[PDB]
Amino acid sequence: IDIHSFIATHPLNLTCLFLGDTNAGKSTLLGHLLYDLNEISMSSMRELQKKSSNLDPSSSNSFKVILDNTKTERENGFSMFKKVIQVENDLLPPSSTLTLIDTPGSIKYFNKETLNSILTFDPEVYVLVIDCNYDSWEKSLDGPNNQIYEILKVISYLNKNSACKKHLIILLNKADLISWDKHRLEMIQSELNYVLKENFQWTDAEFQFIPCSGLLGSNLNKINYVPEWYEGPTFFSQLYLLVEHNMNKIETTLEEPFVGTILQSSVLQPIAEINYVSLKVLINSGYIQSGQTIEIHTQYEDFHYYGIVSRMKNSKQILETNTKNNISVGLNPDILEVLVKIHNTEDFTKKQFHIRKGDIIIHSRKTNTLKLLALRLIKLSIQTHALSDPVDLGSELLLYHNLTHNAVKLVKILGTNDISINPNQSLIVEVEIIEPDFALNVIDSKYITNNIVLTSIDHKVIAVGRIACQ
Ligand SMILES: Nc1nc2c(ncn2[C@@H]2O[C@H](COP(=O)(O)OP(=O)(O)O)[C@@H](O)[C@H]2O)c(=O)[nH]1
Ligand SMILES: [Mg+2]
Repeated sequence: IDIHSFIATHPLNLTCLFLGDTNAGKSTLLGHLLYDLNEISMSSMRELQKKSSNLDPSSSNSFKVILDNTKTERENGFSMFKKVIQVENDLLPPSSTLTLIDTPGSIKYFNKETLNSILTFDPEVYVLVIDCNYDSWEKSLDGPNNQIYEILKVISYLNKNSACKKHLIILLNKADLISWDKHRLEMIQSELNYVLKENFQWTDAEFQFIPCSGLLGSNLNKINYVPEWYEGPTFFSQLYLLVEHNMNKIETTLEEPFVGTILQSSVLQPIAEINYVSLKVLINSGYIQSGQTIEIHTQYEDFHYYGIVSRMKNSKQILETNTKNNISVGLNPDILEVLVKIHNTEDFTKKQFHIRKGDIIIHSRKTNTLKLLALRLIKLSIQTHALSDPVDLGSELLLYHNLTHNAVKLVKILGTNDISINPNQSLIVEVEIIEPDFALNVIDSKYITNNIVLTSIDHKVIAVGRIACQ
């Protein structure tokens, strides 16, 4: 196989991450978009609807149940886990893929997954979904620490001074509940536009507003109606352009060292002298091909495993896909099932694998080698902005990095004798892991971002930054 040629025939991907409070209409809208993009067969729908007969009458609808596909989510009536859907069809630009990602707005689960989804997937586009119904909009803006502002406190400040520019779509959803109240939609747009510009430093070219109804599908593409006074674009038309302009992008895949994030892990049973581990892997950079030797580094201090890639398949997705056929090569940013073969050195019943979410996988460096750090004392290059109360030294914080979030202690504010972090500062800071026998896996490379977010124990954003390896 050419290998070099496989990278060429690979379609260029755009990732869209959906964010917003619970009941914003995210799951409904995203499922509806998938239907409009002909990713759901009428038969598939009705089979979903034949199951939905349970819900007549009910609050739920036919579109959200597409994404809320776990039994616990259907019973609870809201999303709990992030859903990743990769779309590739004739409605998109040729040689491209559109990755859509649903996230939970329910705060308990928002804190568990949504913040990490931003760091892990590193999306080109954010989609903020807002319920514009009467009273709902007003109730969702209590103080400077409301959930919507918390979202903006992250995505507004990630990768400042970056070459590639930011892209934000604000969806003014449930427009039908207000009958497209022109004065009200104008108000909400006015208010957000101000806060985005004045407080979060967004520029006109970096964001736009789109009123819509995910349930009715109004203004998603191409009483459902778009008022005569609306001159703006549809949601999908804008996604289409973003994908198109993302085509003209530099691909350094060949120069990139292979790095993967383990999203899920399962050891095949019964265990034996040689064991086989099934991994759901998000490729962060470079490329992986079956047969290659690899290293699996765990969150547990040290404790790395050597193995070989036995086979690779497409990840089990919400949309109907082929999980039977093997894949020759895995390329950034696709997600693959990876079966890893691992020889145990000693007794195999005493020693057992401790592979978990957030663990990483790289190509083998067994004897320009890839630099890898296992850090308990972590140096952070951060920048603060609006801050209610300064953060004094010795404070307990939560360090979000890639897929993991760990409690840390603030131990040193470098460059100054100050004993507290203050508003609007660019600081260098050291934090120390609290959890015993735990170490943060950090890859030192020009190709890896290592973005972080510091929050309080109450999950309120304090700062954004990067791991300072040097
Ligand atoms: N009237 C109206 N209701 C909606 C719309 N989108 C969602 N909903 C309702 O909002 C509730 C929660 O929607 P959901 O898709 O789960 O939003 P999520 O919680 O943010 O993921 C559901 O019971 C829907 O009936 C819309 O465009 N119009
Ligand atoms: Mg949802």
